[PDB]
Amino acid sequence: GSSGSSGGPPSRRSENRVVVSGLPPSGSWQDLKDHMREAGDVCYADVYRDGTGVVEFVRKEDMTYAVRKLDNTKFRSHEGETAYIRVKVDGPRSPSYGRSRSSGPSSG
Repeated sequence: GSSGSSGGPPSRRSENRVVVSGLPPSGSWQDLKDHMREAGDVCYADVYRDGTGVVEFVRKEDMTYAVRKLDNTKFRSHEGETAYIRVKVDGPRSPSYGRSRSSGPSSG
């Protein structure tokens, strides 16, 4: 247990939700989801008016794959506008660790 904080978003008990960034001002969920399909099948789609979005792949397989192949690619909206978007597995970013006290024994 590397500590944790809750009390806001419902995100819990899940494990197939990725975050989308770099979305165009005309890009809509309806379209965004059409781009995540490449991975497999979409279960949930939603975009915000901040160039960001979120997709939930019914099969974790499609998720891990999307973040590999469908990550940092040029996404095109139904309007014909293109824009590079980034995809990643929702959750804690960057690895965690610590010690508090310097560790340096004699022998190895």
